[PDB]
Amino acid sequence: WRHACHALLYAPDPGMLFGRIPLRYAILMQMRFDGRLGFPGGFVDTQDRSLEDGLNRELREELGEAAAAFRVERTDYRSSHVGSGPRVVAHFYAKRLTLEELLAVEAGATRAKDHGLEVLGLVRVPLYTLRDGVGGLPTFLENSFIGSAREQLLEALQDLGL
Amino acid sequence: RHACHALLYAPDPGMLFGRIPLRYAILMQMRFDGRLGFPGGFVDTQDRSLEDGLNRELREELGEAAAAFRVERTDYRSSHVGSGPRVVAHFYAKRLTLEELLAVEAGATRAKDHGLEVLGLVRVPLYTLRDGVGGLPTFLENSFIGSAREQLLEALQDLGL
Ligand SMILES: Cc1cc2nc3c(=O)[nH]c(=O)nc-3n(C[C@H](O)[C@H](O)[C@H](O)COP(=O)(O)OP(=O)(O)OC[C@H]3O[C@@H](n4cnc5c(N)ncnc54)[C@H](O)[C@@H]3O)c2cc1C
Ligand SMILES: Nc1ncnc2c1ncn2[C@@H]1O[C@H](COP(=O)(O)O)[C@@H](O)[C@H]1O
Ligand SMILES: [Mn+2]
Ligand SMILES: [Mn+2]
Ligand SMILES: [Mn+2]
Ligand SMILES: [Mn+2]
Repeated sequence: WRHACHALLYAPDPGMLFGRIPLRYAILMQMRFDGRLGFPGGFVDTQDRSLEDGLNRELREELGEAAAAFRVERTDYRSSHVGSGPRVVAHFYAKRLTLEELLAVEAGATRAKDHGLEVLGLVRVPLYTLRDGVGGLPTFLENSFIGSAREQLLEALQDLGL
Repeated sequence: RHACHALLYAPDPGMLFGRIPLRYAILMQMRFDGRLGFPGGFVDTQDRSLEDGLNRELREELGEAAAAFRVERTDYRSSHVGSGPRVVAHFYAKRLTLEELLAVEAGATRAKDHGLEVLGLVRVPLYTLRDGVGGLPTFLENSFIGSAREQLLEALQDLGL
């Protein structure tokens, strides 16, 4: 029928926000064209050869030529949530990159086919909670998310410690 | 103590999905605190003008692309005080070319604050989808810092919608 694939792209960061709050990882979510946060990717169309073939296709389109300097494999797979109402099964993948690899995506993402149409920009995910106990991750989640993207995210943070 | 933030925007001829007109590209950013806000920060002692600490904080946050244009008093829009923090927040709107803006977006990843104070830049969606909730109505649901949303919502009426 209609399968959709989206990727979390994550690179470990030794950097320290304010020089004391440790970042731990760079994680890329995108601001979509509906004003909801989510992940790179989307529909697997009819003449795609595999789930994963179709994903790397959408990463290129949404992220740019730099997304092509790696490939999400079957092995990067995490989950599949069935969207019942809009009859669509939605597959998730998490790809470990170098911070050099992940920065090359962000720097190239403004030349992406879909930059400034489907993809309004890329945002890193703040993992820290700030002293006030609310600024950071807790607030980041208060934002608006398309379909299961908040679950996907929280499962990814969970799965790998956090 | 005073703060300054800029709205940067460009005539965008583009059509989303080849029909929906984008009108203007408008830069906001995803902040270190997980809120949407505008590039800028606290002005201090040596900054001769409000515009000096502003343009200075745009250099830090948007990279050496904002060293092409300069915001001045002519761009001023509002001063909203935040009672609790005691601070007076000042707002501007700077008109650029789509090419000037693309060049900020593209450059902002080599800025001092990329992956620290600044988590990413987003274009605001000025349109509304057929469900009448997709786009701006949905966008404004997001978290924003202090008077960030009011500033946006006031500039849009004053030119952009
Ligand atoms: C001319 C034209 C007009 C269009 N008008 C509209 C419109 O008005 N409204 C509209 O919604 N779409 C519209 N689209 C289609 C749009 O480009 C999307 O492909 C479509 O809305 C469904 O995909 P998506 O935006 O949800 O994200 P896609 O990346 O295309 O993903 C497809 C599916 O995955 C889901 N999804 C998206 N991001 C995530 C994520 N991070 N995690 C999990 N699941 C995710 C979506 O809910 C959808 O079910 C239009 C397309 C064209 C060509
Ligand atoms: N976009 C914004 N609009 C208005 N006030 C803001 C905005 N971003 C931050 N602030 C506030 O202005 C001060 C300076 O913020 P900052 O730029 O993060 O140093 C803080 O007291 C914030 O509460
Ligand atoms: Mn798509
Ligand atoms: Mn997509
Ligand atoms: Mn789940
Ligand atoms: Mn600032």
